[PDB]
Order: sequence, then C-alpha cells, then structure tokens
Amino acid sequence: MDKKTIYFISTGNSARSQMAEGWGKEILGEGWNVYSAGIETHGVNPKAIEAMKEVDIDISNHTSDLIDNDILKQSDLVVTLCSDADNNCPILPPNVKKEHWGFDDPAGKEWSEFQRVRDEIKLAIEKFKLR
Ligand SMILES: [O-][Cl+3]([O-])([O-])[O-]
Ligand SMILES: [K+]
Repeated sequence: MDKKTIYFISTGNSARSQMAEGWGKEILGEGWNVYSAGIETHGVNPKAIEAMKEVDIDISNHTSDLIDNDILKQSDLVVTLCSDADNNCPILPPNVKKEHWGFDDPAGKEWSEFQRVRDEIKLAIEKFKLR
C-alpha cells in the first residue's frame, strides 16, 4: 500500500510543528508522509533546531510552510498543536480527520522549555505509533 499522511499544523511553523515533523519523520518513517505548516511562517526556530540536534535529529533542512487547504482535506490525520485560545488557531474545512494535541508555545523562552516541549511531543508521537 501507499503511505498515509499526517499534517502537523499550528499558529506558526517554527517550533512545535517543526519538532513534530522531526519526530514524525523518524518514528512514523516508512509508513507515513509527515508534513507541517502554520498560519504564520516565521522560519525554523534556532532553539528548536538545537533541541532536536541534542537528540540526534536534523531539522535544519525543514521548510516553513503555510497551511494549504488541499492537504487538510486529503490527509489521514491533521493534528493542531496550538494552545486552544492563544491567538490564531487554524481554520479547518469539514470532514477533515482532526485531533487536538496541545503543547505550550516555547517562543521567546529559554532552551529548557524547547527541551520540555520536544519530549512531550516525542511521547505523543510514540503513543500514536502503537494505536
Ligand atoms: O508550531 Cl509553532 O511554531 O506554532 O510552535
Ligand atoms: K514544514
């Protein structure tokens, strides 16, 4: 069979969606197409790159993409990673297989917060693999 698709969307495509794309590529590897996008495109966060390098995953070559409506409707799973009321949580079309996995925004915080969120995102993806 062909690969299934998981889309990790958020307020931006800088930290949480990028660390999720990173863990998604490594854990869900051969059976899943793992993309990520955001409402805002602020580039790939420097501390998220460094946090993922600490666990031997390279995300420095990821792109900062905007949310494309075609991929939302065609995915097997769309995961919103925003904090359900911060500012700018994604707009989703009907019949789109969605799920909400909330994680705190580490933007502007110390390196330790990127570490904490990285490992919460890891555990979530590891739990997802064995469903
Ligand atoms: O994915 Cl985020 O850049 O919103 O953390
Ligand atoms: K991306």
